[PDB]
This record gives sequence, structure tokens and C-alpha cells, in this order.
Amino acid sequence: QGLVYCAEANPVSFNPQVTTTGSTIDIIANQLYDRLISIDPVTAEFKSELATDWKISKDGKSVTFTLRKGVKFHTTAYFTPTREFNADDVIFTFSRLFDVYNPYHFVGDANYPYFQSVGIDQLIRKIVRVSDHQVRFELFNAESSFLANMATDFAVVLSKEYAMALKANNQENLFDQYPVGTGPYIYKEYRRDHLVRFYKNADYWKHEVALEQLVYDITPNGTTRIAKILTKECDVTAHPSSAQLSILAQRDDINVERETNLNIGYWAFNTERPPFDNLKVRQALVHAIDIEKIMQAVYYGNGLRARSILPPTSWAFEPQKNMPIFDPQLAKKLLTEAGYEKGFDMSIWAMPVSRIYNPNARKMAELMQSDLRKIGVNVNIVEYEWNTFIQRIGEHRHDSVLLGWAADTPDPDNFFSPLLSCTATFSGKNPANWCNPEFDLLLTKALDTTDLNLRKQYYDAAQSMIIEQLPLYPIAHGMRFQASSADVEGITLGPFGAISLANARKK
Repeated sequence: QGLVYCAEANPVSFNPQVTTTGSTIDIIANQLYDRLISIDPVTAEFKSELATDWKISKDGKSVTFTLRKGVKFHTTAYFTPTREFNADDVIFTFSRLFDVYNPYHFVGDANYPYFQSVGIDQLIRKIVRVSDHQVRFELFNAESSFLANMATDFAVVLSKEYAMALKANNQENLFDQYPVGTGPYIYKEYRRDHLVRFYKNADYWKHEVALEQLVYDITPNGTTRIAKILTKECDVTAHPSSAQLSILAQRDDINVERETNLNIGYWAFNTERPPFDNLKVRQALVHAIDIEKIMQAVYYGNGLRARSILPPTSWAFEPQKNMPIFDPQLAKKLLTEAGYEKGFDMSIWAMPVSRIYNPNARKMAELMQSDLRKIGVNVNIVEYEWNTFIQRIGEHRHDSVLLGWAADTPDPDNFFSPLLSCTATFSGKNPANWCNPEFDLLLTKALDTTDLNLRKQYYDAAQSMIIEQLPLYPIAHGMRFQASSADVEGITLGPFGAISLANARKK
């Protein structure tokens, strides 16, 4: 049998390395590929994937991976492998991220947002081929987040043989478009705005694959996704509207699965754009937002109001004393004091699709628009197709934006470095457009130690700085929901990372 999965947007690529958009990663990462390691859902320890063993040196500047034997890359309509997975695949894959001599470093989008945002170029010095099935990563400095970054869904292994075969025909541009992986499913077809089609990998190394066919029905309209699951046009629906969760729960042939999840939804200001480059203005504007109203009207009581950028199930979580209280009277007084008594116009950019951390940015924005009109601030809401949206937030065209982050691992660094670091800013991935080296130094010092208490001290200081300076305003943490036909089994939702259908089956 097959499975139809209602997805909220196109994939922007079939290579996880070039994007941080959950919509793309959910479709491609766990389906077509494998990582060297993962985090075990039971023990929360690092788990063997394509690497069967890993040994960190005493200074922590060398990490050696022993690689799994007997792993085959996909045979597709456009590629037949002549050898199995080995060290050269790993060396090619990861050097493509930082090594200008790698012949794919500049191929395609030439952009590797997650890795560049966490400064991979300053991290990996080189990758040594110790043997056919063993590689040693050499680092410039020990970073306590290194293995966690290698467990991200961005850290998949690609095929060097495929890459080099395309290079010899000068077809390198097909490499990230027509993928070859070691994963449980294989690429068949992609029709932009319509569907993507995968089929089972009969040679999957890890286990026999249950489903014969996977189809992703690209349906950006959330109403339509619910309508489709009700009519059995889809078997699984992604990011079900929160307003319709009760309705689904009632149907006996529909399961609504849920998992507490590491994410944050926020309101970020373009701190390089007047008047939002002014702290008093940022402080003034957050006080005018009725957050309680949002928790009920947007999250429908399913959300958790933030007390920090970090959620309470993060080991580095610290609730902040200075979280702004909702007080329009104060807002008006602070606006006046800041020199903007009569207010101004501003844009709030709102996501067009439901996300774990914000089920309805549209409604959120209309609520805030109404709140802000009361202190003389005239909001226009800006929206685009989801991938276009992400692109244009990157060009920092916005005054402010409702966005967020669904954590990729349980390492607290994942909420900071990829989001508010200077490298993230320079990599075009900081929505607040905010570079603060003092902040950055905190993040660096937290990577300089593997001691959790020490790390947490630095993360506490980072959390305080975000609330004191308000590059973004933490709003809430969402619950991770997914709806599916009761006939579907084997899709457990996780507290972090992407959806996997590796174990999915029907009946």
C-alpha cells in the first residue's frame, strides 16, 4: 500500500544542507537520507546511524567516526552506484560546507544556512581519511555542541560517486534536484505546487521498508488539508489548524497525535530600521500586546506562554524577571518618552501557514494590529507564499515579523547560534538583524565547556540579554500536533527534529 501526506509547502531542494525550512526538511531528510548519528528517543543518548562508533579526543579537537559496512546508495532512474557508502562520501559531504576546493562548494544555491549560521568554517579545520571506513574530523576549537550538530537533519550523507558522475557531464546542477541517498525511500517525481513521489528502497540497510509508495500532496491552504483528511484524500495531514483540533479528535477514524516540543514563537524587530533600532520603541511596543488574548484566540489554550526564548523543558531554561507586562497605558507613555508620541506606521510580516510555534500568524497579526492601533501605531500586515516569505525576510525587507524556531536537537545552543548570532546575521538568517558580540561571547563560552552547569550559566545570561534588549519578543511555545487516518501506524512525533516516515505503515 501507499500513503498520502498533505504537506504545507513545496520542498525548496532535495538536499537538506541548503535550507532551514521545516517544510522542506520534513519531506526529504528522514525519507531519502541517513545521518552519521541521531539522538535516541528513549535514552536521549547519541545513537548509531551511518557511523557505528565515535571517539572524541581528550582536548576535544578531534572526533573519529567508524563507518557502517554494506550500505548501498539508491539506484534511481538517473543513477546506478558502483560501490557502497564509505569515507569519501562523508568527506565529500561535509567538506562541501566549508572547503572552497570542494567541487560542489559553489554548486546550486551555494548556500548552507544552518551550518554557516553556526560558523562551520571556523569549526572544522579538516576531515582526515584514516581508512576506507573511518574518518577523523579535526576542529579548530572544541565545541560542546559538535555531536549535536552532526545529529541534525541537515547533516545527512550524500553520494560522492553521484556527484562526480554529474561533474564529468557538467550536470552538477542536477545534484541537489535529483537526489541520491541511503534512506528508506527513493526519489521518483516532483511536480512543483502539486506533489512529490517517493517509493520504497528495497535495499535499505537498517530494516525492511513497509510502504511501497509515499506521495506528498502539496496543499498550502490549511482548511483544504483538514477537508482532505476528512474525505480520506490524504492519510496524514501536517500542521493541522489549532481551531480544528477538537473537530478531528471527535472523528473515530482519525488520530490526533501530539508531543511536547522544543520550539519558540516570537515577534522580531528589524533592529537596523528606524524607529525599531531604538530600544525604548521596542520596549514600548511589546507592552501594548495583549498576550493572553493571543493564547486563547490563536493557540486555543493549547499553547504555553513564554517566560524566556527557551521553553521550560529545555535544561538551560530560565524564566526572566523582566518579561514585559501587558499595559497599554505604559506603552503610550514609553512611546511618548521615546519621542514618538503620535505613533507611526509599521509592517508586521505574518507567515501564511501553520507552524508548531504559531498556528496562525495571520490572526496573531490582526490581533496585534488592533492592540497597536490603540497607542497610535498603524500596522499593515504583509504575507507571501511560505518559501517566498522566508526568502524575503532574509533580505530584511520587514519592519518586524512573526516567526520562530522548532529546535533541531535538545542542545540549548540550537536556540541561539542559528538565530541571533553575528554569523547568523551575516548569513542572512537573523530576523532581528541583530549583531551583538557581547551576546555572541556568551554563546562561545557556553561551547567552550561541556559542563552543563557552567553552560547553563552562560545560557541564563543570554536569555536575560534577549529580554533586556528585545531583538525579538518571545511569545509562546506550541504543542506539536499531527492528524492521521487511524489506519496509519509508526509515525511518532518527537520533542525535536523533523518528521520521519521511515517506520510508517498501514493496517
